[PDB]
Amino acid sequence: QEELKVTFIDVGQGDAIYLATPAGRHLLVDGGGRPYDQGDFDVGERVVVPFLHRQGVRHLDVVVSTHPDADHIGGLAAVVRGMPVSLVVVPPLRGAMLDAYRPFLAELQARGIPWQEAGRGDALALDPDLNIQVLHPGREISGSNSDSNNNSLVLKVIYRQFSLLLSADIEAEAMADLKANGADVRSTVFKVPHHGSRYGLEREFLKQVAPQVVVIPVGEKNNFGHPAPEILSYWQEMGVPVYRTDRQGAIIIKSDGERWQVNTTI
Repeated sequence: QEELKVTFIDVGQGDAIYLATPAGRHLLVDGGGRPYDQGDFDVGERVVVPFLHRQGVRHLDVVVSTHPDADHIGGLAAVVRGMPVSLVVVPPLRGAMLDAYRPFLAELQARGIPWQEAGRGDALALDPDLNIQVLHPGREISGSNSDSNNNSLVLKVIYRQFSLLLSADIEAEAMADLKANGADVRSTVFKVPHHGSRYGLEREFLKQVAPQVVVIPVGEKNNFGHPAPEILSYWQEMGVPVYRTDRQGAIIIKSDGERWQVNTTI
């Protein structure tokens, strides 16, 4: 019954979220995403794996690759090459999406690392005190299975009264679907999708999340103007503090399931 500790690693314009669970399990959600820095600097080798060593991690129980487009795998390649990984979770892979993932999945097979496709209604049993629910995407052969950002994996991490919604890169169309299907998205902490892009502004969905604080992993002087002013304005309208990795470095959230705290690096 150690506290849950979640670190949003400062990986620039990218997401990498390390969760140390109460029982002592190690979970990594993403590893920096698509290299907009042309990949010459591998954020996985240079930032993520060294971070995990500095936190004392020697193996990861679960690695989650949230995005169905394989050129978003990014630093996760370096993670599975740089330390033992017991399980990789990916979204439902279909069509050309599976195609592009095939080299990564072949490396997993060569390493003996099982992978699991996860979709709406699944859960990642890892720690008996943590409920890790997969809310999105569904598995239906539906319209635009190929709609990449909107079919990224959404996870809700629950420890008693504390919850964290890891929204990956979803946009307003996915948010409307989640709202329409009654997804239980109300959360203590909301990870804003796709670095605060304005295309994640779905007010009915965000009203239901009703977060106490939000976290934006986002890079300084990224090419997209992230986080969008419309997104920052929205959280101001709601009175919700915004934590950002570009301005504040790594963001650390700790909780015993009743009390929780957010701290920053810079």
